[PDB]
Amino acid sequence: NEKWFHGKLGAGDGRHIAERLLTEYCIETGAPDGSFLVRESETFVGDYTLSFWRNGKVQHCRIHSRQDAGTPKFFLTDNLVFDSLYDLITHYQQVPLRCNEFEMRLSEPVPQTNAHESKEWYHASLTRAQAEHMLMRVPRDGAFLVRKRNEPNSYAISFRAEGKIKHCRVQQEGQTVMLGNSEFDSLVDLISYYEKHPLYRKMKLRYPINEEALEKIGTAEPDYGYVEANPM
Repeated sequence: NEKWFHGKLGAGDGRHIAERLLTEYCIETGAPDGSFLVRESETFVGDYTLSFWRNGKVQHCRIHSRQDAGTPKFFLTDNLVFDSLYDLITHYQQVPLRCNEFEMRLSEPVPQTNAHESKEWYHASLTRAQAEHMLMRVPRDGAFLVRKRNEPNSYAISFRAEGKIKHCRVQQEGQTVMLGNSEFDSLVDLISYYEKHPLYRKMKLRYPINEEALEKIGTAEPDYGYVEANPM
């Protein structure tokens, strides 16, 4: 499901963010040479760049994108042309890339750590009091949100459990997120697990809260009523 596709990386700092992302994944996990990602190009409108690992250095290759006869054509060199980025990546995963100086096959994909950012339950800027206030407006067990904390790589799941509002501390520790001692690959994956399994005393993550969700359910400032999550 396009794990290696990162889209736009802020602005056209995108090259440096790619490099950072790759150095982080490759050094923490001990990834092989050829570990990569695809993102939008900084210099070439409508093209992409394939950024990959080479023993501490990262190589950038332009993936030219044509619309010829209303049929997208992604390619690295005029000689070999593809129909999808999946085919190109999957082909260069098997056949080695020719880059003049060296040759290299694409290895493992470097995944995004920030898919949570677009999710409805995610607030990049919400104090604990602001989470509590919004959670008081939803008198429902299972109502939740994920809020970013002031420190980098630190979050909280703020939820309504048995009428009270409690808070769980989540920590991004490199390429995984930690909830106490429980480890997940991402904040997204943690939330999916806790939508199916109880986060705190038989309470699952049921209703994601934001301003739109409040217009639907939500009331007008009612009920004036950190915690350990369930392991596994």
